[PDB]
Amino acid sequence: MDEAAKHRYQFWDTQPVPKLDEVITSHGAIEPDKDNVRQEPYSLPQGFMWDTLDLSDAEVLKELYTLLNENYVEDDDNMFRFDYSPEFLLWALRPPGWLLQWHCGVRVSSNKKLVGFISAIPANIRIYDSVKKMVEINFLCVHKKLRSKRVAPVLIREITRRVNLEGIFQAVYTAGVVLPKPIATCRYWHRSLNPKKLVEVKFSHLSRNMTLQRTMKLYRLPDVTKTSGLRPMEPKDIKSVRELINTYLKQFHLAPVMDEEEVAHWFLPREHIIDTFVVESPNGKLTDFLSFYTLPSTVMHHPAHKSLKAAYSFYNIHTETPLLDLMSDALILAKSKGFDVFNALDLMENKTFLEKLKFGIGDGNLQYYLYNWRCPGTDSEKVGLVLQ
Ligand SMILES: CCCCCCCCCCCCCC(=O)CSCCNC(=O)CCNC(=O)[C@H](O)C(C)(C)COP(=O)(O)OP(=O)(O)OC[C@H]1O[C@@H](n2cnc3c(N)ncnc32)[C@H](O)[C@@H]1OP(=O)(O)O
Ligand SMILES: [Mg+2]
Repeated sequence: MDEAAKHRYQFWDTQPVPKLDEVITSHGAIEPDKDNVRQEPYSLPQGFMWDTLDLSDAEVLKELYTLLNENYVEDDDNMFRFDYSPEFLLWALRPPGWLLQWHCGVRVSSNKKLVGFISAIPANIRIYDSVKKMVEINFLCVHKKLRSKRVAPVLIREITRRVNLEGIFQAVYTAGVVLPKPIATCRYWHRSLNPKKLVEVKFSHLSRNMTLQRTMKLYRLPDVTKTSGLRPMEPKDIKSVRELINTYLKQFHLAPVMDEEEVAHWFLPREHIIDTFVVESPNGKLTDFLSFYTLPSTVMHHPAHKSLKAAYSFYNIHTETPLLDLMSDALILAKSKGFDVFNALDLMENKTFLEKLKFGIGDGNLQYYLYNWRCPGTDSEKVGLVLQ
């Protein structure tokens, strides 16, 4: 509530990362690669065990789903919780280069109840002039009952171990809370697509005084998209999408570098997981693409609705079409698919449209972090990486 004090990074102090608020003017690995690496798993509190989850096993996925449905990311006010679908999880956790030893679970020794999880997946990552093989870390989760018993540092050490085994010594990760040390701090913005449901669910916030009718009328969108050539992406586009994305991403201080197998993984439309629309220039050649992913949230304690449907801006590449025109079509497309809210961070060039497409700013930050790499902290606008 009010209770301002000062934190000691019991776990994070010990780790290869910069001290919170050291001034960094250098570029490089905080420590060199471990040429000899620990081969035995870290010790768990008694009653608990390591499991490598096989998500191909329908019952295991279902357990993982239920763990996260019930114990994953919640907002400040705790009226909302991420409801990552089982298939969304299959998409996010099994890109090209994925290894199963990187799907790390914690289970109750006796009744086998899944109570912990952390995941890693491979990616080539460009920090300023250095493109490094890293992993992206996601889905850290400890069961509500098990909170505050130092289990999160066990999973983090353990995943640090199984990744190090494989010759990776750098990683990237985001979190909504401050740790040592943010490269950058982004802010979520939200765009009402359906302001009535947003109001009844209490997600917004009618700006007193404002009628409902006037709100609905402000966020009014057309029913049909504007850009000539605009259509879903199909397999034949894979090659041109790659080229377009690796070129566009050059301008940003942080960005992945993707091959084609990765391009097909991340961008080919999958219903209720990922949408990608390409702009085909008047002949046949591709000049732009917008994309966005599907992530509903559980509305906790409410009578009317139990789920809020959100679109997350992913990567939007513009060469011919202006960006604000692309994003206007992204909004229209999301609206017409029954989403209630379009969400975007203020990274890349997104600041160039947020205010103009009537996004409003939202609570809390998203910090971006690197593991075992020092570099100065750049602005949101210079961040060209997006994680699920
Ligand atoms: C080269 C490969 C490298 C691989 C790994 C690289 C790094 C990967 C790092 C992972 C990146 C994940 C990316 C990602 O998944 C995206 S951010 C999503 C994180 N998950 C959630 O918010 C789920 C809801 N919360 C929880 O489940 C728990 O509260 C968690 C699991 C967060 C901690 O459960 P707990 O019961 O509340 O905590 P204790 O067991 O008592 O442990 C407390 C220690 O945990 C530190 N902590 C708290 N939140 C953290 C966070 N979000 N990152 C890192 N550390 C975090 C905390 O500062 C303290 O350390 P300190 O004493 O030093 O201050
Ligand atoms: Mg704990």
